[PDB]
Amino acid sequence: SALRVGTDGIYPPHSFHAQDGRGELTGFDIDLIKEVAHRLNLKVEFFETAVSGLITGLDTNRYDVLVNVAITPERQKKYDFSIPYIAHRVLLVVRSDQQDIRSFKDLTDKTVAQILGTDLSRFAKELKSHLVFSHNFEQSLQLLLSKRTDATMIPDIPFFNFLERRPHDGNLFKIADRMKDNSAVAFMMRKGNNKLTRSINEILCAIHLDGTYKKIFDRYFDKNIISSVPGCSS
Amino acid sequence: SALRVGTDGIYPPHSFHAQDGRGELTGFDIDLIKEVAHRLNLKVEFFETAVSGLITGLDTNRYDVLVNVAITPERQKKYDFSIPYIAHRVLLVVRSDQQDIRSFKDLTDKTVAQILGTDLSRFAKELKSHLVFSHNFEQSLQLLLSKRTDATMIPDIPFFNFLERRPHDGNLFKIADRMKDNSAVAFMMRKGNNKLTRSINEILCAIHLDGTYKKIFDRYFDKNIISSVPGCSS
Ligand SMILES: O=c1[nH]c2ccccc2n1C1CCN(CCCC(c2ccc(F)cc2)c2ccc(F)cc2)CC1
Ligand SMILES: O=c1[nH]c2ccccc2n1C1CCN(CCCC(c2ccc(F)cc2)c2ccc(F)cc2)CC1
Repeated sequence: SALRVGTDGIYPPHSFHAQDGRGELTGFDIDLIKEVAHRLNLKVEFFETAVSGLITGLDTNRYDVLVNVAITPERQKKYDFSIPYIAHRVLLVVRSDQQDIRSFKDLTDKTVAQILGTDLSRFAKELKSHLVFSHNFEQSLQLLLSKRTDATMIPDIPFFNFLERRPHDGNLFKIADRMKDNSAVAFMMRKGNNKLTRSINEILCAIHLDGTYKKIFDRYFDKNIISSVPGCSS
Repeated sequence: SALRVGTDGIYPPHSFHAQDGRGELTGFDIDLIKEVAHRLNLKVEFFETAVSGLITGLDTNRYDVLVNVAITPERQKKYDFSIPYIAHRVLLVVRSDQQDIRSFKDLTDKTVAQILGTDLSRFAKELKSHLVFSHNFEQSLQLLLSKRTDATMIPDIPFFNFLERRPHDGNLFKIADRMKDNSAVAFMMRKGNNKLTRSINEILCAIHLDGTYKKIFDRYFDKNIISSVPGCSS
């Protein structure tokens, strides 16, 4: 009788460990679901797995929520999302020196860092890019920096997180494209968790209504740069 | 076998009638659910009632969807919302001449136009305001203009709609307060329509992904002034 939350804890600021990776699990999503869990009156047990096994871990019932999941028609068929609680916009980031990559269409025939088992990996593959698989967003970016790849497609959130922690690197990159729309991020439960979904929804609304959402989002993102979703009424 | 959508058709640009109130039902929400309906492969039958009976009409099974419903904890207990498809921010509007209404707390002991049977009506009443009940947002505004009331709390959407249709009337007001957050607006179905909800959700995602949402929202609101929700991925 706890909320079994899957993550991979190497993705600041969503889900990372304090004290330079050595301490307790922390992050925007983590504090949120933990916050969610407390009001729902439930202990939380985490399970850190690699992203490539994340959804697996949910089909295979080894936990009940995933966090930081982009809403997708594909997933919306097979799963239940909570209400969106944050949004990302997907950037095509390159080295500032970069020349010929001006849109996603241009990723064909260039070398790209994407995280194996992610839609952006499947995208980069579709475009007939040359994939170099990273184990999270820090490495995706470090690979771009190390000339090992020419580009990566990464959300705004991790990528501006990176410009914070490592600010001298905030000049060594550039955004050469973003997606037309931004994308909703929601918790993801197996289909049928109808009951648990709505509770999450109610508590998220409470968390919005009483200032909590604002404290939590404020602890992690720059309000001028990352997009929140709408709040609740009453 | 059709999607029974309740509305009140005197609320531009959400749900109004073409040709100055003489023609077919039209509006942002209306086109959307109609659009939703077509993809879900369903005719749509409308039912115009007054706002005060709207939720009644849904408890009483005389229709299956309400549109332009603000999410609230209260309603989220008793109903199913779709994913949010737009947001409003609630303005405290007064005559430009006004001086002493600087916040919601200041509505106590002044005379307010709100629409009977609405949360904002219940708000104005709680604050110990002096209520003068309007039929819709146009009259609530016209009552403010006619000195019959000192203020109204109204969403941004209707109120900027009004400044559009009637630009000669659009300098004679001012915003003396808005709420902390903006609020999510969603379709509202009876509890249990679990299946229909998710479908609406899938189609809303499709409607986002392929530019539809953008055409529809563009026909009705100013993108710089009204808030959209986040889009979908893929
Ligand atoms: O549809 C999309 N457009 C995208 C544009 C950019 C990046 C991903 C994008 N996706 C999805 C790609 C795969 N994914 C798997 C779930 C894990 C989720 C997560 C993250 C951290 C955590 F702790 C627990 C669960 C996650 C989110 C972003 C990721 F890059 C990788 C994995 C969800 C998002
Ligand atoms: O939560 C909120 N904040 C508010 C600020 C002002 C007034 C009401 C506000 N309510 C609720 C109050 C009552 N109500 C019942 C249905 C009317 C609904 C509607 C309108 C037109 C239509 F065609 C179908 C259904 C509606 C939705 C948004 C509005 F701005 C006004 C009325 C739902 C929204």
